[PDB]
Parts: sequence; structure tokens; C-alpha cells
Amino acid sequence: KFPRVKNWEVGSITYDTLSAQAQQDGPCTPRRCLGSLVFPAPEQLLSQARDFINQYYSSIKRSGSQAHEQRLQEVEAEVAATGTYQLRESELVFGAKQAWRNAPRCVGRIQWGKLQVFDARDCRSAQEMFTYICNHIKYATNRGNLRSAITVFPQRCPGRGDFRIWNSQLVRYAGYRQQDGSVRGDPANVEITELCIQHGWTPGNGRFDVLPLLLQAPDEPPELFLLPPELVLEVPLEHPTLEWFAALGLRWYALPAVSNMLLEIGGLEFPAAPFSGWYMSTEIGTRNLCDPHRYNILEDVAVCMDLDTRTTSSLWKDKAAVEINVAVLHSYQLAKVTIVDHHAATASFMKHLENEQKARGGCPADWAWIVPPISGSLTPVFHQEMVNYFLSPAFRYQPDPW
Amino acid sequence: FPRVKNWEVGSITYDTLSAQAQQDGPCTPRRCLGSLVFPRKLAPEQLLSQARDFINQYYSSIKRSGSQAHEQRLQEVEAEVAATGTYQLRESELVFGAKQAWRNAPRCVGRIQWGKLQVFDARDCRSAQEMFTYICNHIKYATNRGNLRSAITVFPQRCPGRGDFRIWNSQLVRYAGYRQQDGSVRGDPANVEITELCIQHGWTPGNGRFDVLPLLLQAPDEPPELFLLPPELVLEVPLEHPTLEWFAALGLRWYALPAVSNMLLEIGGLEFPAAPFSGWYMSTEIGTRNLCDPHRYNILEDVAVCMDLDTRTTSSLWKDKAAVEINVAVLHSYQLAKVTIVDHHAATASFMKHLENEQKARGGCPADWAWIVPPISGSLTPVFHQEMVNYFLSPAFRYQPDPW
Ligand code: HEM
Ligand code: HEM
Ligand SMILES: Cc1cc(N)nc2cc(-c3ccc(OCc4cccnc4)c(CN)c3)ccc12
Ligand SMILES: Cc1cc(N)nc2cc(-c3ccc(OCc4cccnc4)c(CN)c3)ccc12
Ligand SMILES: C[C@H](O)[C@H](O)[C@H]1CNc2nc(N)[nH]c(=O)c2N1
Ligand SMILES: C[C@H](O)[C@H](O)[C@H]1CNc2nc(N)[nH]c(=O)c2N1
Ligand SMILES: [Cl-]
Ligand SMILES: [Cl-]
Ligand SMILES: [Gd]
Ligand SMILES: [Zn+2]
Repeated sequence: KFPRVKNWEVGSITYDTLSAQAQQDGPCTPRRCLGSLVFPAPEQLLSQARDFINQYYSSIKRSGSQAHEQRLQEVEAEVAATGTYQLRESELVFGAKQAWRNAPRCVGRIQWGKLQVFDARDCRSAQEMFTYICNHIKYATNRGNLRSAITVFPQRCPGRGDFRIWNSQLVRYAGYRQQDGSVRGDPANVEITELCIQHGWTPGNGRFDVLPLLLQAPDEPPELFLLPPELVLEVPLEHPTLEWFAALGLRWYALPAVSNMLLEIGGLEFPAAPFSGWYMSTEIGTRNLCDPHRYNILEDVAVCMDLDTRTTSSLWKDKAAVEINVAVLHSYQLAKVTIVDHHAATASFMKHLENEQKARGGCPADWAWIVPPISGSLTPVFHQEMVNYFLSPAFRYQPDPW
Repeated sequence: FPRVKNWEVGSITYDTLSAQAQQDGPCTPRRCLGSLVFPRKLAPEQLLSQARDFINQYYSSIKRSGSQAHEQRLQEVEAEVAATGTYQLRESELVFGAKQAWRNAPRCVGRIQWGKLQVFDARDCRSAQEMFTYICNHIKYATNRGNLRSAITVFPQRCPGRGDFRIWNSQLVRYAGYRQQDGSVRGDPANVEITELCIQHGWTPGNGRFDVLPLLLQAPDEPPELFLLPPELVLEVPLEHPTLEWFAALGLRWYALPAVSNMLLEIGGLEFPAAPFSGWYMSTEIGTRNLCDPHRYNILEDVAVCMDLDTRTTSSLWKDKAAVEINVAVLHSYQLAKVTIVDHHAATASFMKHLENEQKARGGCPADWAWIVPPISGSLTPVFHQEMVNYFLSPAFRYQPDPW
């Protein structure tokens, strides 16, 4: 009674037995599927903790041992005396990697074992928090040879408020409301842009103004910190054979660092644990630049290309979008900044699936997010059936602190 | 009542119609199986309850719920099943059920058209030659010299005991798939099987990679018999490119009529194992999936070499550039041949409008996001940013086992 999962390109068949271990419940029922929705104490802290400790001791091939039973006993003793417990350094590293390994919407998981874990659980103030973040950005950027990383700030604990990064990513561009009712810059960042200004940021008026950080230490208001210009590696966009493209003045940044998600490990919660990888080119070309509710450049590019935008059957949108993606891949390669195209990325994710099937007997994967937003069926993940479910450790969404 | 958001515009709606969904799907709170193509697998007390449900909505759809023959029609079906074990549908019920089954198909992006459907009633057919003639009137009517019209032909319902009418081909028009001393296929690899069944039932094979297969039609109980399609009934389109002069020399073609002939129409508890339906193509079905899938004609590499694309590195997006032009050549060729076709932008835009109508009419719409979003340029179309609820309503088209 485990789901049978077929690849329709090749004919292979597997069964996802890992799904029967799904340590939480999602939004679907036998009556209706909600798979496409974007947003779907001591004794229970104890069972989450015991399950994680069991996982950790499996991964080091030491399950059911003395050191294993001791650690379980230590944990339930700590939860008795304090209502919580502290992870050892090696458990934190393993926990952070599993949460990446368990993220069902991430197509980059072939890399999950190569993660640099920075332990900032001794962090003390917003100012120290800024220092750790700058170090993260600089290590992860690495002059364009990007490295995956996560920095873990102190956990949620009773008595004190949370560390929070108010920005959804460490690097985002401002979005300024206009007189047209329109938006200058990134429309997805209007809210954080207004928050910054009302916390004392002098706004610019460009389309690619990098936003300051809003950092919150426990029981403190958020504090504003400017990122040093030379810390934020950016890439001017040009096209290899459409020379007018460089005159659009488009740019994107090197480092995708998500900073507003909650990291859950063995019952414990880290509301501030930003992590970074490297971009897949369609994130920039298709979503960030062509979405009508983002920079929405697609029709402007198509007009410049002398495509017939009068009629949809010329496929002018598909043509413009492929060329924007080409420009993205060419610009990053030219600037020597790590980037992966959706063909290579999905191919390596197929290898991840085969790796995971041998290791854990399955892989949580969200088909609608794994399949790229252009050229879906040209990639191998399109013809691969998938089973979505929630494993822990996990990265979870959390409400905005404001 | 599930909250459903459109992320492109910000609108929010509630799918109250999902509450009235019955036949359970494959998902559970612990794991989602929405991406699976065939979910799970494939005392006449049950027949009455389904029969009375179907009758009730029929009379709600014509206002007349409340006294009148509405009261009356519930009785005849009661009596008919009490006497015979099955029942027969009144002709307007069969039309209404056929339309609703289409309206309820969660994977269909063309449902804006659900009201305009021609229903050919072939329930009095009792022969294989009769089926064949019924099929040909359909193909002729549906094709209509290239001005395609949606049509379904309903053959007699399955009766308890004694066999089924059935069409063996998955579609009325399919291209041959021939193996060889390479293990590879010439023709359509998706139809390797039904060609095997075509030859072993007495068919003479063909030349190359665009040979229209014969129909394997099966009257109840006695084995299927071959039927050869008249060429002038099979409108095909040869594929050319508006500016790439060499594309035509590649020798590709596709047929005009997508007519599905292996699904089971279920109305009011009755099951019709032979009810072939047809509409018209979205161009990505031909360009992207039929011609470009690695397990189909797989032409993508050949078109890239002719375009002089850099096939040495994935990062040139040569696959994406070649695929767009194939689609452009499909749209162009069908327009030149005055054959009805629709691009994935127009189709998805119409489907958004269908979603809004259905919100007003029934308070929701079953939609399978992974099949509604086109296989190319997905996020460039409005359905991409539209959350959708998938569930089973009746009347419905279902998949069914193959007859071997
Ligand atoms: C190294 C290269 C990486 C690539 C190419 C990559 C790629 C992606 C992509 C394309 C998405 C979907 C986003 C979208 O389409 O809107 C995603 C989601 C996600 N990624 Fe990865 N990623 C990488 C590294 C990482 C790392 C290092 C982490 C954390 C340790 C991570 C965690 C996640 C999570 C949690 C999600 C889901 C976020 C959500 O559900 O909203 N990724 N990734
Ligand atoms: C009139 C123009 C029509 C268009 C453009 C259209 C388009 C489509 C497309 C693109 C699919 C997805 C198939 C795939 O890519 O695998 C589909 C599926 C389907 N269509 Fe439509 N179709 C049309 C008419 C019809 C009609 C007339 C009927 C029935 C009377 C119908 C019933 C279905 C069903 C039952 C499915 C599969 C649903 C499922 O598997 O749950 N369609 N259609
Ligand atoms: C480490 C990493 C590397 C990479 N290369 N890529 C990444 C993309 C995301 C990502 C996560 C959630 C997202 O979405 C959240 C959201 C909020 C509101 C509405 N829709 C969606 C999006 C963009 N969709 C991207 C997260 C991490 C990424
Ligand atoms: C009336 C109509 C019009 C149109 N314009 N288009 C249509 C496409 C399909 C259709 C239904 C099921 C399908 O899938 C069957 C299948 C078999 C094996 C593996 N997976 C899936 C496919 C192709 N995917 C197309 C059905 C009807 C269509
Ligand atoms: C409504 C829709 O399901 C939603 O906007 C999803 C669809 N699939 C996606 N897939 C990826 N990779 N990224 C996304 O942001 C989305 N958005
Ligand atoms: C594995 C995957 O779910 C499967 O290949 C589906 C995905 N979506 C699809 N969507 C359409 N329209 N047609 C298809 O054949 C498929 N294939
Ligand atoms: Cl981004
Ligand atoms: Cl087809
Ligand atoms: Gd040029
Ligand atoms: Zn589901």
C-alpha cells in the first residue's frame, strides 16, 4: 500500500515507501486535491525530538547504541528542566542538510550534502546579526564561484522574542509606488520597501536599487543596516547577438539567499536561518523579468525584436522569453557567476531522485514547482510522476513579523 | 470551502462546488498524488441513487425543479430499474449528460466550448459494420472540410451480462509504429502496440512513419474485425514553416481530428464503453508533445541541426528555440490548410474566462493544474498563476482497461 510512481519517458516504475513516514499532514483529501495551492507542548516536542535524534544516529550508523540511548535520555531530561533542549553542533549540521534534502519544491537538491553551515546560535544583537550575514554573503558569493550556505541564528525559546530577518531575501531590489499608480523597480518588494523608508531609509529612484536589511533582535524593533555596495555582486544583462538588449539597463544579482523561512529541527524552531544557493536561469529570465506582476519586460523585448505582437499565434511571447533567458545565461557566464540552466538542473534532479530512491526509498517532490516555468515537457522531470509529502527537518513558511 | 487565489491579479474565490464531489480521488492528508496520470487503478441498489442524482440536476438546469414532469420522471426510472435492472436515458438527458461529462473533465483546457457539442445517438447500433458507418459520419461531420466541430457518438450502454461495444485504437486517427532490427521504431512509438494488434488481425503493413492505422472495432462478444479508413475521410496537414524553407522537406505531417476512442462515458449510473469524442487541437499538443517528446517522434534534434543551433551545450537553449519553431510551423500549416487549431495562449486565456463563468454558474470548477498549464511557456499563460481545485464530478469521462 505504497504509491506506484511511473516515469512515462522511459517506462521505469518505483514505489515511494518513504511517503508512509510523512511526519505531518497537508491540504489534500480523497474528495479534492489542493496540490497547486502556494501556501497549503512538552510531550510533542519530545516526540519530534526523539524522531530527529533517531534520524541523526541512523545517519552515523550508530542506531540503538549506548551513545544513542544516552542522547535520548539527555534530551528528555533537558525538556523537563527547561522546556526545551540544545542541539549539538553535529546535529545542527545534519539537521540543516536534511531540511534542504526534504524541501519538496527544490530542484537543486542533488547538492544537499554540500552545504556550509554557519552556527550563529551565540548571536547576541542585531549588530552581530549584521556581521554574520555579511560573512555569509561574502563566503557564499565567493567572487562569483557560488557556494551553498546557511547561517543559523538562535532558536525560539520561551521568555525571549525571536530573531527575525524582515527581508524575504538578503538581496532584493526596491519597489517604489508611482504617480501612474505603477511601481518602479520590483513590485514584489513594495511592502518591505515602504517599511524600510519608514524606518529611516533614504530611498532612491532606480529600478535596481538594492534594499537595506531590517534585522530584529529579541524584543527589539527592527534595525536598519545598509549592505556595502562591494558585497552585493550584480550582473548587467546583455544578449549575445541582440546588441540593443544591453541598452535596456537590466541587471540581476548573483546570490539568491532566502531569509524569511523558518528552519525546524527535531521540535526546535529557528525563525532566522537564511540560506543561499545559486540561481537557475529561468528564475531570473522567466519569473523575475517576465511575470506580468514583476518587472514585466516581455512585451517590451518582443517589440524591440520586431515580432508581430498583434496576434498570439506568432508565439511572440515564447520567442521573447527564450531570448531573455539566453541573455541571462550569457550574462552570468560572461561575468563568471555560477548559474544553471533548467535543462542541466532538471537532469541532475532526475539523478537526485534515483539517488534518493536507493537511500531512503523515495523523495518528496512537488511536480508543479520542480517542472520549470518554460519548456516543461522538454525537461525529463515533466514525464516523471511524483509524490508530495512533508518530512521533518523542514524549511517552513512563517507569517511576516509586521 | 477551499480558498483559491490568482497570484497574477490578487483575486480570491471559494470553490463551493468541490463540497459536492463524490468519487474519491487518490490524495490523502499524508501525501499528494495529483501528478499521477492514472489514479490508483481503473445488488443494483447503487444504480438508483446515481440515476436519481443525474435526473435531479437535469431538471435544475431547465428551471423545472418543482412539480411537473420532474416529479413524474423520477418514477419511470424507479420502475424501469425495478423491472429490468437497468434503464434507458431520454434523448435530451443523453445530450445533457454528454455535455456535463465534458464540462466536468478536469484535464480539459477547451471546456469554454462545453455548450456546443453535437451528440450522435448510436444506441440502436448492433453490429461492427454499423459502428464503422457511425464512426465515419462522425469523422465527416467533425472534420467538416477543416472547419472542425465538437462531436461525440454514443454507442449502446453496457448491459449486465453480455459484452461491450469497444473501439481498440486509442484515437480514431493514429499513425503506425513499426519496429525493426534496431529495436527502434519508424512511425509513432506510442502506437507500437495497436499496430501489433492490427497486423495479427489481418492488416497489411505500410511504408513509413505517417501511415494511418486501420480501426479495430469490436461488436459484443465476437472478436474485433479490421476496418480500413477511407483516405478522403482522413484530413491530414503537411507541415511547413513560414520562413524556414527546408522544414517542409523534413516531410512531417499531422492529422486534423483529435478523436479519443478508448474512454468510458458514465451518465447517471450507466456506462458507455464506446463513446468517441472529438474537438480540435491546441497546437502544443502536436508541436511539443507529439513531435518533440523523446518517446514520440523526437524530432527536436533534427530541427536544431537544420537551424544551425549550438547543440553542444544545453545552455544555448537550442531545445527551446527548436521547439518554438516547430510550434510556429504547426500553427502556420494548419492556418494555411484552413484547419481549425488554437494556440496555447488563446486556449488558456479562454479557459480563464471559463473559470469565471463556472464560478458564477456552479461556484467552482474542477481543474487539474498540471494538465491545464501548457507544456511550453507555462508561466507565460494566465492559468500558471491560478490556483485550482481538482475533484471528481458526475457525469464524467473515465479511463478503462484495454480489451486484451
Ligand atoms: C545550489 C543551487 C540551488 C538551486 C539551483 C535551487 C533551486 C530552487 C528552485 C528553482 C526553487 C523553486 C523556486 C521557484 O521556482 O519559485 C527552489 C525552492 C527551494 N529551495 Fe532550492 N536551490 C538551490 C539551493 C538551495 C539551498 C542551499 C537551500 C537550503 C538549504 C534550498 C532550499 C529551498 C527551499 C526550502 C525551497 C522551497 C521554498 C518554498 O517552498 O517556498 N535551495 N530551489
Ligand atoms: C474543442 C476543442 C478542445 C480542445 C482545444 C481540447 C483540449 C484538450 C487538451 C489539451 C487536453 C489535455 C490532453 C493532453 O495534453 O494530454 C484535453 C483533455 C481532455 N479533453 Fe479536451 N479539448 C477539446 C474538446 C473536447 C471535447 C469535445 C471533449 C468531450 C466531449 C473533451 C474531453 C476531454 C477529456 C475527457 C480530456 C481528459 C480529461 C481527463 O483525463 O481527466 N475535450 N483536452
Ligand atoms: C536557495 C534558493 C536557490 C535558488 N536558485 N532558488 C531559490 C528559490 C526560492 C524560492 C522560494 C519561494 C518562492 O516563493 C514564495 C512565494 C511567496 C508568495 C507567493 N508565491 C511564492 C520563490 C519564488 N516563487 C523562490 C528559495 C530558495 C532558492
Ligand atoms: C477532445 C480533445 C481535444 C484536444 N485538442 N486534445 C485532446 C487530448 C486528449 C488526451 C487525453 C488523454 C491523453 O493521455 C492519455 C495518456 C496515455 C498514456 C500515458 N499518459 C497519458 C492525451 C495525451 N497525453 C490526450 C483527449 C481529448 C482531446
Ligand atoms: C498557482 C501556481 O500553482 C503557483 O503560482 C506556482 C505554480 N508553480 C510554480 N513553480 C515554481 N517553480 N515556482 C513558482 O513560483 C510556482 N508558482
Ligand atoms: C508525469 C506527469 O504528471 C505526466 O507526464 C503529465 C503531466 N502533465 C500533462 N499534461 C498534459 N496536457 N498532457 C500530458 O500528457 C501530461 N503528462
Ligand atoms: Cl529570486
Ligand atoms: Cl494527439
Ligand atoms: Gd545582432
Ligand atoms: Zn493532491
